[PDB]
Amino acid sequence: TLQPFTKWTGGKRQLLPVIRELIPKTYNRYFEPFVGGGALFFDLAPKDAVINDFNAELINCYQQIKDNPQELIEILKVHQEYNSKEYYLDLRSADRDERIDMMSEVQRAARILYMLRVNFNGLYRVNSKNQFNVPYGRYKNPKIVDEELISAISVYINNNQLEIKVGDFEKAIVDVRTGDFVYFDPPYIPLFTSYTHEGFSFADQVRLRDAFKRLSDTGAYVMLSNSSSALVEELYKDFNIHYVEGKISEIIVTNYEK
Ligand SMILES: C[S@@+](CC[C@H](N)C(=O)[O-])C[C@H]1O[C@@H](n2cnc3c(N)ncnc32)[C@H](O)[C@@H]1O
Ligand SMILES: [Hg+2]
Repeated sequence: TLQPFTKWTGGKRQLLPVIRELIPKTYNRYFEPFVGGGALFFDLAPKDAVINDFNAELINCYQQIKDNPQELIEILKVHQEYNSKEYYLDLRSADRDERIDMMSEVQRAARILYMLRVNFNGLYRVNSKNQFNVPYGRYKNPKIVDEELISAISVYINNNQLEIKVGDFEKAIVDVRTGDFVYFDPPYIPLFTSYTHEGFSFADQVRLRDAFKRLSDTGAYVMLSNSSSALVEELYKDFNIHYVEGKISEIIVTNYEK
């Protein structure tokens, strides 16, 4: 049935079996503050939820699937027919010459979705000027539009209760009440040593932990994914730390034992 409409860095599809076995048995509303591709969100298909991400282009994708599914599919079908390296390169440069400012939100959504489907590794990346800088891919699937899926996600969103937010995670959890369930999947701590990053800092990791604690002290179930780093071990030392994969690939923290 439902699943992510796009590939995304840190996507949790493969981890679903483990997560499904650790989610609380009963809860109220659902929250996913670093939504990304939404693997869990779409797997749960909550009737009342709250999703958020700092990346504005990604959220626009969610908003347009909800609001203009038909037009989105039409445009995607056009990109599909004219697909070529040359085509890709000219559409990509739109964010370097003000054309991007003249494009509608739905047109912008179609542009990014198309690019991710045909570029190198389906990677989302921009340069210091916020311009997309990923090259064209090789031997990719010529089928890049999934019509029924988009239509389905749209129907679902429009028939339920969903709050779509853009901005910092902290702002997206203000309405948390006792019994709600929140799943956090922030950018992982790199494997003390200072580190370069895309945006989330260790200082932020601290802030996040503080927020985790606050929510726990209020009566909500919280889940958090991160790397198997010692810092992670020290940080949530007061909680139920789960280890995943022998060589231990990653960690999942909970404020409970169901
Ligand atoms: C690790 S990925 C989420 C992956 C998602 N679990 C999956 O299933 O597709 C982390 C997300 O955090 C978002 N993010 C980064 N900094 C943030 C911040 N300060 N507040 C909220 N979201 C943030 C990133 O844009 C990225 O989408
Ligand atoms: Hg996107």
